[PDB]
Amino acid sequence: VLSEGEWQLVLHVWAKVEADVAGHGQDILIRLFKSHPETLEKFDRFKHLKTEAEMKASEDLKKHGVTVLTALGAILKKKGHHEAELKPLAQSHATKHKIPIKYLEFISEAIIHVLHSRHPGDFGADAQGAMNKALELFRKDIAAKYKELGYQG
Ligand code: HEM
Repeated sequence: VLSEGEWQLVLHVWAKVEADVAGHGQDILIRLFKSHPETLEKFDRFKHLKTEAEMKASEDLKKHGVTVLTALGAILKKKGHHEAELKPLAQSHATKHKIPIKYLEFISEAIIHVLHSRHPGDFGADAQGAMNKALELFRKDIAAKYKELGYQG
């Protein structure tokens, strides 16, 4: 469970992200795909992209980055009271998109890295640890739903 002070660190940096949701979403998905190419293969929508320049030029990838970060921002702003938001996300990601929990760890690392690059003054070690806790809580709660449905592994 995050403390109130931890949540404030998380949402303080997240308010900075929302100034350029689309740029963040591009950086995050590109980092994910580059660092963990098995993740790109899960997207029929994106798997034609073979270079970082092609990824950066894709408007559809930029659009999806906004979809992803909007859903995550809505979860973070619930400060842990996010059951209604995780149900459908866990259901689609386990049963339709077939995304292992480990890949959620990978995108969590990408999010932390890009927040660090873009917001160093609001993403010192305290805020990095708090965002890591928030993303762990996200993964923990999604993993419990995957387990329910027979997909935790
Ligand atoms: C912070 C973590 C994530 C969030 C908040 C998120 C959010 C979303 C949302 C809101 C959608 C559209 C609605 C839906 O299908 O549920 C979506 C679609 C999808 N997501 Fe995620 N996602 C996350 C992580 C991942 C990861 C790590 C992968 C793959 C490695 C992935 C793969 C997909 C795929 C394949 C789709 C469908 C894309 C399409 O063809 O339109 N997601 N995601």
